Amino acid sequence: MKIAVMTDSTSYLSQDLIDKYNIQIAPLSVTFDDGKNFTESNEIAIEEFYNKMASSQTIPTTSQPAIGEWITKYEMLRDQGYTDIIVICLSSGISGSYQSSYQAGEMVEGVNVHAFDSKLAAMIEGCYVLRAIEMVEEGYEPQQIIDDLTNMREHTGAYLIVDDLKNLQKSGRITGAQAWVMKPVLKFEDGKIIPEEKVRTKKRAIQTLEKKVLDIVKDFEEVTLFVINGDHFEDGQALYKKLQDDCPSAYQVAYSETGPVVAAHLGSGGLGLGYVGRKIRLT
Ligand SMILES: CCCCCCCCCCCCCCCC(=O)O
Repeated sequence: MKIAVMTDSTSYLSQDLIDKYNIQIAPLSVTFDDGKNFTESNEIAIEEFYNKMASSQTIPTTSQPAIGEWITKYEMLRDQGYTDIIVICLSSGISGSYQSSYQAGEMVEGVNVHAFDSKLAAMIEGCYVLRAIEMVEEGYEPQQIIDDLTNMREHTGAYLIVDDLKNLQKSGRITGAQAWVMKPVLKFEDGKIIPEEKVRTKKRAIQTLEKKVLDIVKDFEEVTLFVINGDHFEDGQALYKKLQDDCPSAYQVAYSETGPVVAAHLGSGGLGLGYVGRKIRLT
């Protein structure tokens, strides 16, 4: 038994962790109105995508990884001697990436595929990858890892804000809150993005983000917080630094940024604050 752990590009893991653990990536892509296609990777500068998304009369379109791209990654890992693959996926409620990975796992032969619906995105989805890799080192077997991630999913969530709900409404990735389409505060619930609160100012939106998450994680034996920043770099840093001061060092407070696919649906000002009821190994 040789267990591998892979994921899609929306987990937004750093290249250090991808190089160190040899994490294979089934990438997602973005397509602009001028015909330019771009698959997600750590090579493209994220601020270059934000400049292009701002310089586009049409909101760009994203695409999940094709089922043939999961199969190619499955066959490559199988041909390297791997017998079991743990696949961490973008939330099935916002993308068909998980179902594509799930169906590809049924089609590829000679290897066992264990697809997991993380029900979230960004580095919060990547924390499942890091938890799975940690358990593989510990000698666990795929079903034990899947059961551990399922329990981890019950104490994992995210709140987020956006400048305008036009990017999410165009993509249909926002459920409800049609009267809102002030600053909205959204949240992930069962893998979907739903409204949570409508606040008066962007400043009180970020304050609301911290209050909602801090009120939840105080009942957790372990806490890993993740600031997922957008194009406004000062928003994520101010929240990240304020969390470092307001939270005890027993809390693991980390920082990360969105990629092109997530930014295409959030639009400008896409700031998020995620949490996991575990102490994830980030090294
Ligand atoms: C704090 C962490 C939460 C951050 C939330 C980021 C995800 C919001 C928008 C997701 C929609 C993009 C998925 C579409 C992919 C596809 O085209 O299949």
